[PDB]
Amino acid sequence: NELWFIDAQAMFQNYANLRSTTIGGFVFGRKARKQVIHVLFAYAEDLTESNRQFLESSLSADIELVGNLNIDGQSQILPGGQFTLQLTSRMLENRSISEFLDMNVMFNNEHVLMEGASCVSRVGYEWSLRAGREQEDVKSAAERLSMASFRFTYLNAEHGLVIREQKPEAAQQKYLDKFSKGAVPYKDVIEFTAMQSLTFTRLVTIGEVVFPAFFGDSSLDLYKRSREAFNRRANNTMMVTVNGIRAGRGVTTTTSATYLPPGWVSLLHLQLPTKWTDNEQRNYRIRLHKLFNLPSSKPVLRLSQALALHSESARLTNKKLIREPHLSITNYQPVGEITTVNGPYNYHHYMQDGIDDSGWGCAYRSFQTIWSWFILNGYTDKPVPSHREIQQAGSRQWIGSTEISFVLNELLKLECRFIATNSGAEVVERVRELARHFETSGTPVMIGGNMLAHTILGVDFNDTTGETKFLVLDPHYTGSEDIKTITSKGWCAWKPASFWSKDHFYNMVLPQPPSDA
Repeated sequence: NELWFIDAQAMFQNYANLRSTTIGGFVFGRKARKQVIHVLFAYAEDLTESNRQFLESSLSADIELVGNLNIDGQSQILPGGQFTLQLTSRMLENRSISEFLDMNVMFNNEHVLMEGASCVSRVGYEWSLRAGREQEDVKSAAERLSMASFRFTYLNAEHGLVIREQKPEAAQQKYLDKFSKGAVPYKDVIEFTAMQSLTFTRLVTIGEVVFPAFFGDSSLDLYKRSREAFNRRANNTMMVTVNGIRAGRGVTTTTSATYLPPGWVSLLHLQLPTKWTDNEQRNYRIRLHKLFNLPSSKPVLRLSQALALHSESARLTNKKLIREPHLSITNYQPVGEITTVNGPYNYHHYMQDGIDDSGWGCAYRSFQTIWSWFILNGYTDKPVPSHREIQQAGSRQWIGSTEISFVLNELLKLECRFIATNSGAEVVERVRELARHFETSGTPVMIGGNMLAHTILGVDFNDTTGETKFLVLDPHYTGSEDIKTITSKGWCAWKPASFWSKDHFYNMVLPQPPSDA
């Protein structure tokens, strides 16, 4: 008699993605608060203890194995956490929260939300592998590395924060509450410097180590997490390295990445084998998609998609740019059915790259936004172009929809779809296929106004009354890089159909993403 909580939709969707002999799986969660965070499905091959350990090392430090699952009573079971989910293929494919509750009395369905800040630090270490004994040393280095980690100290100087081992009595309660209060793991980041007391093949590993700061935990709680966080990254490096050795790809160096896969509410942490062949990497990405029940229709784990939480991390887009402003609209107004842009993007505008496009650049900026979406979504690694670079494809000319579609076609081998309009109030009679866009291609839309250019991020469509609103990101700059000046003013806000000039004709470019990544 104990209450566990789970997000059943999320679970069903994971089964969905794997599906995309029999099937079993592992259940990962926050053991103390009896809350399931990740349900990972696998075919019987992958229900190995080896893969269980790979999974756990890739999840956030507060999360561990809490149970496993049995589908239709006929799947392989690997003991084990402290319960087993009972599942049927009926239940799964129909997605019946209805049926799931009857088969699993101690569980409660719940729409589990993101929570907490991300603490991060760069950490490096060195590993020596005896010739021909690479495999068993890498394993052994790790074990002794995990006994060493209890002695590291993490320090933030701009706030006088120190995480370090401590007797329980020394614990400072609520230690980061100021920072972790209504925080979210994918962008509220407290950076630390990792330190230590000053008292064959050699391999060097350096990279991020990210652990959650939850509102209300004690400096002690923070310390146990940082340590587990660090140990999982080492084990992860160990495992990828061994794998490449056994595959005879040699001893490879790794890159540290952090992701927030679609749907996920806790981060995913991975050491990436980046000295493998491009092809060998793709195969790993595919393998990883299956292991973490990611969806196969699109990229999730490209280097380009990794969050850049640490300031010394290699990014492919400018750190100054804002990521997803439309996700700071707290004052929501749902008039009807909302279809929004699919992945992440950046906000480009006037007065940005040290340039001054006060009149002409409006469409360049929207082009740049559309571009940023393509890197932040794993479709290219090429950086967003400058005006001059777009031009090369005069100087200081305003442009519009037709060249945007063209520059995109030969800087990115990228095909568009077009939507053309006689009147500003004919945008609306086309909102059907514009919603259809966002639910599919899900790319930001450049709307070719008459004298002006805007980006469309989403619609607010009520098929009954017919009332229609539009989510508009306005390329004409007003702020410095202030979020309130963008959300309070109309620079990123929802707009009524009476926003488009009825006297004039409008063009719309609808970027199409490629079909394999």
